[PDB]
Amino acid sequence: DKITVHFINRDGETLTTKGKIGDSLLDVVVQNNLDIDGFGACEGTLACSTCHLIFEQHIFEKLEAITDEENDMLDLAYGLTDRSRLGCQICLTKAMDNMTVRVPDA
Ligand code: FES
Repeated sequence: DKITVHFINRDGETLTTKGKIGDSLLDVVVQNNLDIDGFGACEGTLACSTCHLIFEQHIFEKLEAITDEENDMLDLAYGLTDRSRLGCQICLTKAMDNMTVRVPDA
């Protein structure tokens, strides 16, 4: 029960990494050590916005609940639209199965 993911970069933008349904925090990327130019700016615990990165709106948009409370760190994550969503505290999912993550560039 594993799930694949795609990581966007700058050179060829189109990384990737195999994950497991139920992964832990600050996982996946690091799990493989993907480029992830930044690798958990804060180191997690919420503080940065370069963790989850852009998330297929078909995954994020599928959430009718988000406010100053939910955001916490987001708020106006330079680049955030309707797909990205800071996590660094969420386990993998079937939705992310073959998802393309893109850093907002910070
Ligand atoms: S690494 Fe900084 S909030 Fe996730």
